[PDB]
Amino acid sequence: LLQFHVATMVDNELPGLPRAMQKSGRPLKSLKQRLKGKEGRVRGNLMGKR
DNA sequence: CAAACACACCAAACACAAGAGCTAATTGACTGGCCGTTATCGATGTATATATCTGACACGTGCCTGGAGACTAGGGAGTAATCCCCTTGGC
Repeated sequence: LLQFHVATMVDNELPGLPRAMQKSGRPLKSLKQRLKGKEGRVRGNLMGKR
């Protein structure tokens, strides 16, 4: 369980493994998701800003 | 026979899917155990309201004692005459 929780903390989406879901019923935004691609940190707030 | 590499095939993942710009609306956790506050139910009264019994005062009835009424019996109190004892009066 500890391994699963940490992996979900730094990577929500895994191949085949269950996805961490908030009790409300929505997935948790792991750090990888935070800067995986567009709308992230690099392309979202370093190469393109407001 | 066992080990080296090469090839074809199968099986498993990664990341991307233009630049953005505006507006709207759906989601606003939930049973249970337990502690902590507080509302309620309960006992243990003392204070006040009412009922029963006892005591003092009031009106009324009564038993008892003494007093009062009508009538009676028969004798106590009491006129009318008399005597003469004795008192007042006198020189």
